[PDB]
Amino acid sequence: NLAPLPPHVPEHLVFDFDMYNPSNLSAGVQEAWAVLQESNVPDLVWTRCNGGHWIATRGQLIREAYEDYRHFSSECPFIPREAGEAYDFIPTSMDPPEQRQFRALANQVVGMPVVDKLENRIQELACSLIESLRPQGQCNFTEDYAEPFPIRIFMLLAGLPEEDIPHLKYLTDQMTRPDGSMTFAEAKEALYDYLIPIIEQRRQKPGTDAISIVANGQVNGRPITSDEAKRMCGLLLVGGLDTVVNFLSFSMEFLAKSPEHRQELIERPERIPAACEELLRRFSLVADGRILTSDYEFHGVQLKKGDQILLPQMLSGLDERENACPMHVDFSRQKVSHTTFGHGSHLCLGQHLARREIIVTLKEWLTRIPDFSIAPGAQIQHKSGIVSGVQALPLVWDPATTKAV
Ligand code: MNR
Ligand SMILES: [K+]
Repeated sequence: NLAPLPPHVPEHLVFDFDMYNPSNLSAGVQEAWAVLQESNVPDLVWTRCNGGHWIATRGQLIREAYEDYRHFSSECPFIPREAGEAYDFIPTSMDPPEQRQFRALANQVVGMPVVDKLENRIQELACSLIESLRPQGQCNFTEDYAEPFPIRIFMLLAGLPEEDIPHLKYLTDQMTRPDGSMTFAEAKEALYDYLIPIIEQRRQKPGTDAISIVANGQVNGRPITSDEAKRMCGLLLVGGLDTVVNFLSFSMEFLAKSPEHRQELIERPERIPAACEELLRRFSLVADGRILTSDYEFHGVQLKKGDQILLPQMLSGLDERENACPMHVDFSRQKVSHTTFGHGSHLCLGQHLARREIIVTLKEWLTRIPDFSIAPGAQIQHKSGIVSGVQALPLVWDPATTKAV
C-alpha cells in the first residue's frame, strides 16, 4: 500500500521503493537496491511505501547525514515509524552527547580485548563444524554453518543456553525481516520479557559473562540502571544473532559461483584479510535511518521535522562514484570505500568480532573444502529488510577433492 504524498514532497522525486520487498529482488538483493542508482534517479528520493520516507541513494549524502546528528537524529531509526518509535536500544537510539558514555561499557563485552578471550574457542568451533560436514559432500549452509557458528559463539559469551536459540532467533528476525505475525514492539517486548529476570539474577549474583558485566557496569562513574542494562543487552542479542549470520551466506554463495576467486585465496592466503573487506563492500546488508529534528534544506531538497530518512549503509559501497566497476569483486582493490560498519558517532562496536569470524571461516573452509558449487538446479533466493539475507544455500562437492587436516 502507498501512503498519501505529503504536501511538501514534489512528484518528480517520487520513487516507490519497498525496502521489505524490492521489485528486482530475484536478481539479488544488492542488485535490487542498486536500481536506485540508475541514470534517471535523483540523489534523494521519496517512496510512498511503508508509511512514506526519504531515501539517500549516494555515498556522499549517506555519509553527510550520519555525521550531522543535530539534524538527523537516532531517536527514531527504523522504518516503519511505529517500529522506529518503539525502538529504544542503547546506544543506538541515542544521539551525542548522552550516547557516548555507553559505548565504553559495550566495548568491554564485545570489543577487541574480548575477541582475545574467545580466540581459541572461535577457531575450534569453526574447524569442528566444517570437518563434520566435509565428508558429507553437501550441506544447507544457512542452517548448517552460517547460523550455528556465530550464534553459538555469542551464546557462550553471554552465558545463555543453546537450547534458547530457536526462540531468540525468531524474535530477532521479527525486528529486521518481519513475517507479519508480530509488530516490532511486540517482538521487542518478548525479548525484554526474556532478559528482565536474567539481568536481575546476575545483578544479585554476578558472573563473568557479557550480561553480568553490562548489568553491574558503570557509565561515566555512576551505576547503570536495570532499565539501561536491558536496553543495551537487547541490542547485543540482535547483533549476535542477525548480522554475521546473514553476511556469511552472501559470501559463501559468491565463492561457490566463482572458482577463480577461491583459487586466489588458496594460492595467496595472505590476501584473506583484504578479501574480507572487499566482500563486506560488495555484499553489504544493513540499512537503517534517522529522523529530522527540524525543517532543513538538504542538497536542494526541503525536508520537514518528523520526516524519516533511510540511509542504506549498503548503498555507499556500490556507488560507482565511490568505487569503479562496483559490482565486480576485486581483492586487490586499492581503496575499498564503504560504510558497512556505519559512519560517524555510532560506528559498529562489534566489527572486530565480526572480522575474526569472517576471516576464520574463509581460511578454515577453503582449507578443507576448496572446491564446491551450488546444488543442481538450485535458484538462490534473497530476502530484504533492515538487514538483508539468504533464504537457503544448498551446496555440494566431491569428498575426493577435500582435505581433512
Ligand atoms: C554482538 C555485537 C555486534 C556484532 C557481532 C555486530 C556486527 C555487525 C556486522 C557484521 C557483519 C554488521 C555489517 C554490523 C553493522 C553495524 N553495526 Mn554492528 N554490525 N553494532 C554493535 C554490535 C554488533 N555489531 C553495536 C553495540 C552497535 C551500536 C553502537 C552505537 O550505537 O554507538 C553497532 C552498530 C552498527 C551499525 C551503526 C548503526 C547506526 O548508525 O545506527 C552498523 C551499520
Ligand atoms: K524511539
